[PDB]
Amino acid sequence: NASPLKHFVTAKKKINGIFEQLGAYIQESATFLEDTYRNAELDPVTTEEQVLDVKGYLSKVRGISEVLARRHMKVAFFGRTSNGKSTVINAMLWDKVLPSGITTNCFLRVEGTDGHEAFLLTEKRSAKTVNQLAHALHQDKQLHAGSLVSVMWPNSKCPLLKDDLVLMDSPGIDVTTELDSWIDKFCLDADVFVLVANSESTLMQTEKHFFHKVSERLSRPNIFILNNRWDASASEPEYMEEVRRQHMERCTSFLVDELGVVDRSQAGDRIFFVSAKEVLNARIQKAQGAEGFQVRMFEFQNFERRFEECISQSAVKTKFEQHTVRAKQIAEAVRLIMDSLHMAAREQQVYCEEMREERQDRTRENLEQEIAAMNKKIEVLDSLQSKAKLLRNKAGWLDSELNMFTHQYLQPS
Repeated sequence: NASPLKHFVTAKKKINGIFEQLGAYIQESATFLEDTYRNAELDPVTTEEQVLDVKGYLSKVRGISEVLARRHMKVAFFGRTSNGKSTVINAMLWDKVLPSGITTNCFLRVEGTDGHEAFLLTEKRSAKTVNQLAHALHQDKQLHAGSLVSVMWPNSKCPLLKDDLVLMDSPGIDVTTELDSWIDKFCLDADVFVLVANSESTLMQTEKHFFHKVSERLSRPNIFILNNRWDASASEPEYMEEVRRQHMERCTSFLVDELGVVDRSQAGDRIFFVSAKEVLNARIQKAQGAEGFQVRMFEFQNFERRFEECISQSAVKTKFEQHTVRAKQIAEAVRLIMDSLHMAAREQQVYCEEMREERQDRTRENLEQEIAAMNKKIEVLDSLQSKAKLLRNKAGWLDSELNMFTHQYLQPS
């Protein structure tokens, strides 16, 4: 079975698809309206506000097309540098992607590219090897913790990237580090937050404050707790069993009671005990070619899965909700303009028919000349009712199509 990120990858494809259909619908509607308004052999059935309103809708819809086709999922990692925040990301990308061991104090952003080698962004600085990446960051005195650097990584290497996932590494938390600017400047668009901690120590207060600010400011943030450095339990399995259950009770109370972001039932799908160092080494080994190993190796793969389910579900609902509602209300406006035009063309066709009845009450010279002109005009109006009624009904299709999307991908879960 396939990665849960396909849920996001597909829904973006559909919502991108609907907006292409909607753009073509307005383009055609704008064409039909403006040419109807321009024909000066009919009493006005449309006004120039309607034509311009629709031309505005055409521009707006093309504007939303650009932003939608760029939507992506975002996961941010926080914590102390020593707890392995950086190896965790490396483990999920199956590579040493971020400088680790002994790291720079700024925000890092990992996104994929179709090109087959790597570069930096703050221009297009090269970074072929991880030692190269550490130095480009080392030389540049100008960067700082509030700056944002993007690692643009080949997505043929990592399927996470191909599926429109962005990974963001935050600077290592310390006791007086000012996290206060962090959420508004960088994490407002983030779908899941990962606290990478250490199993046997209690969370820093500064860690806790940052994740409470996220709880207050954001709309149901999805918070995972990663307890790293857990390979110590290879040699003291009996003790670490006692310690796991104690820390599991700590993190749950933090998540369920202190923060309120998950009730007790889901808490186990949000708190994990793993060793990213082990997972990293193993996956390095696998591409090229201790005790309790498989159990810890399986927990990381399970956490990876539980995270990809969460991010894909939540990201779709958050990046597309407003754009679906906008499309539905644009389709409604264009549908009423055609509806107004269909009824005005009808009301004028009635007028012309009486004037044809009246003409046949008058003189005989040029009767059929004169009744041809009126019969020509009546046919245009009748044909206008046709195309307008068609344009009305397909706006309902768009309405039916977008409502299907809300039902499938925007239900409150």
